[PDB]
Amino acid sequence: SMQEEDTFRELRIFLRNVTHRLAIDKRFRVFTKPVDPDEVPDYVTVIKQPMDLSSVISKIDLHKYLTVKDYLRDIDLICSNALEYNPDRDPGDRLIRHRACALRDTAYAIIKEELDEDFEQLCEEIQESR
Ligand SMILES: Cc1cc2ccnc(N[C@@H]3CCNC[C@H]3OCC3CCCCC3)c2[nH]c1=O
Repeated sequence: SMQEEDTFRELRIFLRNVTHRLAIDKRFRVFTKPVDPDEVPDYVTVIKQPMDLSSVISKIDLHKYLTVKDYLRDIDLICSNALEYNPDRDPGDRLIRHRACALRDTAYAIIKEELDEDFEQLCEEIQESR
């Protein structure tokens, strides 16, 4: 119905706003775009489902997220990919792991403060009837 389409449009507006606020944070610049295969050749072989904030924005616009839970699975993916690909004790690896965890904690914190729980429940109940 039109009311269900209104609900998903509001969701999309909310998710774009959250993603924009992550994307403009200097700490998270490394997660804003896909990894360049020329700079990092083995990334594509090691990381089976790459994810980045530009991809997330594309998925919002393609209507791929019908709940905030689905959205947070891709934010979690951005984080777990970074922890998987950069596991070493070296400062570079430790810096990106720290930023990846900050990205994840920041996304969850914005959602905790600004997502109405009854709005998320509505989205879930529409998706389960789809
Ligand atoms: C998403 C992503 C990008 C990336 C770019 C370059 N290098 C990476 N990994 C390196 C592996 C070897 N140890 C050093 C690592 O680079 C740490 C840098 C990454 C850019 C931000 C400052 C620290 C990359 N790994 C990735 O997961």
